[PDB]
Amino acid sequence: FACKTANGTAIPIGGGSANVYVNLAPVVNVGQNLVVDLSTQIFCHNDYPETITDYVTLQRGSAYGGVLSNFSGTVKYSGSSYPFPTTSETPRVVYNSRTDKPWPVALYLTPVSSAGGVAIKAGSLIAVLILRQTNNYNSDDFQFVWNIYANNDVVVPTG
Ligand SMILES: N#Cc1ccc(-c2ccc(O[C@H]3O[C@H](CO)[C@@H](O)[C@H](O)[C@@H]3O)c(Cl)c2)cc1
Repeated sequence: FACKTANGTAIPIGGGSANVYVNLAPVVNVGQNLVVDLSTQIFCHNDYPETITDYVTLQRGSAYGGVLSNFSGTVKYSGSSYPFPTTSETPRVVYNSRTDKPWPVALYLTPVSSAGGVAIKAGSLIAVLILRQTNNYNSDDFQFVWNIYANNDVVVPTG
């Protein structure tokens, strides 16, 4: 089991870390969601699906910078939504193919009532998402740590 990103980096068997750079909607209003879709950013596969089934959770999701300061919301993982920053580990998604499969994670971030102006700065760390991989074969339990950076400023209008 290993993963790759839309910015051309990787995390091998056994886990590790990578950086992910996301384009964000430049304007988000109070009462609306900024969507951060990681399913177009992070992809993984099973290295021996003939025998082994891989299990993958979102173990932890943490907010940073302008997201921590200026937003609240949820994370959608494989069709169900949970609070973000996270408060527990999600259920598992199965990986059972050598073909790349997206990691089905998206953040839905809504501005806090006091937010206004540049609420997320270009280049800044916005989140750290930990993917936990186990399997039905051995005792492997590996963390794939995804450091999520904004490529651009996000503004919350004062109207
Ligand atoms: N014959 C034969 C043969 C026996 C074992 C393996 C083999 C290949 C990869 C293996 O392990 C890697 O891939 C697994 C599947 O994604 C993951 O569950 C593991 O955590 C690890 O990343 C492990 Cl155990 C075993 C490949 C071929």
